[PDB]
Formats: sequence, C-alpha cells, structure tokens
Amino acid sequence: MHYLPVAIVTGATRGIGKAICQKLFQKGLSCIILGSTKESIERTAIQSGLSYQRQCAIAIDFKKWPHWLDYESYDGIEYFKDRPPLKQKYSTLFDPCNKWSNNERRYYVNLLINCAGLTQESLSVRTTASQIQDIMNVNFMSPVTMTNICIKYMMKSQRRWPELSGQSARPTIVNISSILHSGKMKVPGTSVYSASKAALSRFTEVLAAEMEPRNIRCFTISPGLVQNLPAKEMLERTIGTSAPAEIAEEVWSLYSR
Amino acid sequence: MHYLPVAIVTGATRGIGKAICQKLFQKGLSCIILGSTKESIERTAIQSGLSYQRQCAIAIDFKKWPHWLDYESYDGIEYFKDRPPLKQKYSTLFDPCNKWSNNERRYYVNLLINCAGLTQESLSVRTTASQIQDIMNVNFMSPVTMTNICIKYMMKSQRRWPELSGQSARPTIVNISSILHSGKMKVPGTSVYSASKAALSRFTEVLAAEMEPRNIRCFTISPGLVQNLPAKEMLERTIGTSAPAEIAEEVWSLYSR
Ligand SMILES: NC(=O)C1=CN([C@@H]2O[C@H](COP(=O)(O)OP(=O)(O)OC[C@H]3O[C@@H](n4cnc5c(N)ncnc54)[C@H](OP(=O)(O)O)[C@@H]3O)[C@@H](O)[C@H]2O)C=CC1
Ligand SMILES: NC(=O)C1=CN([C@@H]2O[C@H](COP(=O)(O)OP(=O)(O)OC[C@H]3O[C@@H](n4cnc5c(N)ncnc54)[C@H](OP(=O)(O)O)[C@@H]3O)[C@@H](O)[C@H]2O)C=CC1
Repeated sequence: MHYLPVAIVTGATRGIGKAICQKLFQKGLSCIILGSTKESIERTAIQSGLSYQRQCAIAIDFKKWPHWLDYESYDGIEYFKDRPPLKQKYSTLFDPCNKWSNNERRYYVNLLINCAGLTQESLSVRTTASQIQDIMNVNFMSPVTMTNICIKYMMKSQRRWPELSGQSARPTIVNISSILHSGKMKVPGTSVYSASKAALSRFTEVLAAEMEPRNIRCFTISPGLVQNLPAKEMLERTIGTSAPAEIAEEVWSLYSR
Repeated sequence: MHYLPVAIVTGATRGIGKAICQKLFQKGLSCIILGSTKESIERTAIQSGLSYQRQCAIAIDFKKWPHWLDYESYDGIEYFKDRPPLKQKYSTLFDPCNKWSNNERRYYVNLLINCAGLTQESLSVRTTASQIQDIMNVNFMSPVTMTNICIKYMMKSQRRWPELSGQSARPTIVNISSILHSGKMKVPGTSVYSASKAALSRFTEVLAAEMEPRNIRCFTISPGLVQNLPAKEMLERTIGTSAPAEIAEEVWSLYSR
C-alpha cells in the first residue's frame, strides 16, 4: 500500500493560508482547502505536481459554529491543472481522501493548518456582541473543533495503519497565532481579536502537553505584518514584520523537520 | 451631594468572589453580587457596616450568552444584617443604585470584578462542543459584555458627575485571570479553560491601553490554588499557591492604591 499524506488548510482561499497551501503542494502533499462560501471556493478553483497529487476545496462558514459540526454534507469543488473544476458534495472533511484512494493508494490527512481568521478594527466598548461572537467563532471555537475532529481521525488512522510510523511525519496540527496574542504589541481596536489569538495560542500549548505523549505534534506560529487602521496608529508606528511566503516556509519546516 | 461607590462582583456567591465582596464591604463600598440562578442568590442572602451601605444579589446565567443582554428584567434580592431578604426585580445591573439613591445620596458603580468562572477537567478531544461553549460564555464572552456595559456606564457617570474626579478612585475594572493562562503551568484537562483565561487576560491588557487615556483603570489578577483531578497530576505535583483572602486583599490594593 502507498499511503499519501493530505493537508487540511483553513483560510486558504487567499492571504497566508494560500501561501501555506502552495508550499505544501510544492512539497508533495495533496490539499483540502477551506473557505467560508460556495462563491469563495469557486473563486480559488480558478500548479503542476506529481500525478497522484490532488486538490479540493470545501465551503464551511465558521461563523455558524457550532451548527456546522452537524451539516450532513458540505459543498466542495475538486480542481485541476489544465482541467475544469468539479462540483462535489463531501460527507465529511475526510471524504475527499476516501474518493481519491484506490486499490493501490491510500490518501489520509496528516496535517491540519488553522489559518482562517477574522479581524477587528473597533474599540471594545464600540464592538457589538455579534461581532465578538463572529470573531471568537471563526478565530477560536471553530479551530478548536477542527483540531479535535482531526485528532480523532489522526489517532484512529494511526491505530489502523501502524506502518505509517517511521515511514511518515507524525500527525501534525499547526495553529496560526499572531504577534498580538502577547507582550508589547497591545493595539487599540483589537481587544477581542488579540484575545482570540491568545486563546488559540494557549489552547495549543496545553493541547501539545496532552498530545505529545500520544504522538500528535501541535505547534503554533506567531507572525505579524502585511490593518491598519484599527489611538491605534500611535503604537503600530512606534513599534517586527512577517511575509506570507516566510510563514509558508515555517509551516513546512515544522512538518518536515 | 454624597456620592457613594458601589462594586459589582460576579462569581461572588462563594469562593474567591465571596472573599472579594467581604473585603469591599469591610472597606466601605456597597455591593451588587452576581450568581447564576435564583436559588444560588437566595442561598447567599442567608456583616455590620455603615448605615448607608447596601447589598444585593442578581441572578444571571452566563451560559445564556448572548441572550441575557436582552432580558427585560433580572431577578434580584436585597439582603441585610438583622432583617430578612427582600425579593427584587431589577431592570438593569445599575437599577439597585437608582433605588438606593435619595435626595441626599447618589449610589453609583465604580468597580466591577469579573470573578465568575467555570472549570474544565477533560482532555480537549474528550470535551464536547457545548462544554466548550459554556466555558467560553461564562469565562470570556460574558465578562467582556459585563466590562463593556460597565465602561459605558462609567464614562457617562464621569461626564454627568464631574466632581467625582479627585474625590474618588478612578472607575476600575478587575478581571480574574489564572496562573494557567500562560507560562510553565500547562495542565492536561484544562485546554479551553486556560485559553479562556488567556483570552480574558489579553483582552484586559489591550482594553487597558484603550481605557487608561479615558481614565478607566483595567487590571487583571492571576492567582492559582485551593481541581485536581483534571496525565494531569504529574505536572500539578511537579510544580505557587493562592488564598482567596490574599486575592481579596490584592483587589482592594488595586482599587484603593
Ligand atoms: N494580516 C496580518 O498582518 C497578520 C495575520 N495573522 C493571522 O494569520 C491568519 C491569515 O489571514 P490573512 O493572511 O491575514 O489574510 P486574509 O485575512 O485576507 O484571509 C482570511 C481567511 O479567513 C477565511 N475566513 C474569513 N471568514 C471566515 C468564515 N466565517 N468561515 C470560514 N473562513 C473564513 C477567509 O475565507 P474567505 O475567502 O471565504 O473569506 C480567508 O481564507 C489570520 O488568522 C490572521 O489573524 C497573524 C499575524 C499578522
Ligand atoms: N480554584 C483555583 O484554584 C483558581 C481559580 N481561579 C479563578 O478565580 C475565579 C473564582 O472561582 P473559585 O474561587 O475558584 O470558586 P468557585 O468556582 O466555587 O466559584 C464559581 C462562581 O462562578 C459562578 N458561576 C458558575 N457558573 C455560572 C454561570 N453559568 N453564570 C454565572 N455565574 C456562574 C458561580 O455562581 P453560582 O454559585 O451560581 O454557581 C460562582 O459564584 C474563577 O474564575 C476561577 O477560574 C484562578 C486561579 C486558581
């Protein structure tokens, strides 16, 4: 049997998540990309790799947490180099792996990147309750559920295909935190954004302590540049930067090395 | 006019929040205490101070975030030294102040303690979605809304009673964070608990940067002892402590000095 690693990358329709995905594909993994709508994943779907490499996109709105855990199917699209996009309906996040696998080949998820992110540009007292709900559902609650759904999958896959150990990278989770999550960079306009980033970082550090003995690696990356503007320009000017290409490379570093 | 400071203390029906409240009353403030149910606030309602000092309790279930923002009234009880508890219905959190104020006296909130807390004792992968929702709604979302409702109140009160400056403590918010929110203490079983504490801490640090120039002081306190048990006993034994009496004192220190 040939086991072929797949990565799930949330927030991959554009920005940092798009860089990360390009790297991973360049480096030999198949990709399952997440976007928020049918429209945004149709947009990404319009890159030459090994013949067995595959790419698809799934539409999940992270604001709709926790209801999206219970959707029977998800709208998805498989896309290609030199062949038009294919409408799909996937029963789970791992359904694309099932459909790619054949008598000779087993596709399986071995890497999850939580990169989907919603921003904030308003003072705490001027930020509504639903805005705070959206930010936490996209930046924290959903990433937690993604992480947990994947860890269940990763552990069960490890028990059922024991040969994977020593012939694979260890199942890896990488959550994208922000420089704003701690220290000097306390930027007005971003109180709940930063907190959600603080939550994701801290969740991952504690998860890593739970997971490391079970041989799932859990990392966080903490980047910070391209907002503004979110009072705030005074600190953002007073005080470094990050490239999406640089972050994609660090993600690969963490997985491969 | 005599302006008389009132404190709102969430999570004050027992534990640390009860210590904090006793201190504040000992030190001359009137108290509005929060509990989660009609029953728990009835329980607290069954302490000799100045004649003008007052105490009441209000029932708000922090799991019901964000719906509790919209309740028309809240069940409350006013209690006394040597006089039986009085059933109340309060239109807002500041309604008790309105009812205590008289031609000679003005009661107003000048201190908010977010001390209400829900714990976690399960591994991430073994913690359901609703459990994670409860923890974040009680430990983070609700405290954020409390903080914002109070800051609106505090700013408007400052504009309408300008004499308060120089004759008062500055309007103060104290959020109770936990040693678990950062650093060495990464305890299995507590991933979302710790994250919510991380979120509250970080939110408050950024809020303080927003608020300090508007003359609202925003502090966090980070205590850590009495859980267990939440794998976990190995770290909790390997590595200090905090007394509720010690924390009550630190809260008073922060407000008075
Ligand atoms: N910009 C910066 O300087 C820094 C950013 N970061 C973080 O890195 C991450 C990458 O984003 P960034 O590179 O900045 O570029 P973008 O913010 O432009 O990318 C945002 C991504 O989030 C997805 N998303 C937004 N809303 C939802 C939703 N409701 N449900 C599901 N997915 C959603 C988007 O999908 P869709 O296309 O469908 O909208 C999109 O893929 C973020 O988490 C961000 O906070 C960290 C440090 C610095
Ligand atoms: N225990 C420890 O060692 C440490 C605790 N802390 C933190 O300090 C805080 C104080 O709690 P603690 O002293 O430990 O004692 P308790 O946990 O026994 O007190 C819990 C309080 O939270 C309130 N609460 C629980 N659920 C809800 C809800 N759904 N809605 C509104 N209120 C609710 C309770 O009200 P009710 O009576 O109605 O249930 C109660 O007043 C917590 O935030 C905690 O995380 C920090 C460091 C260490």
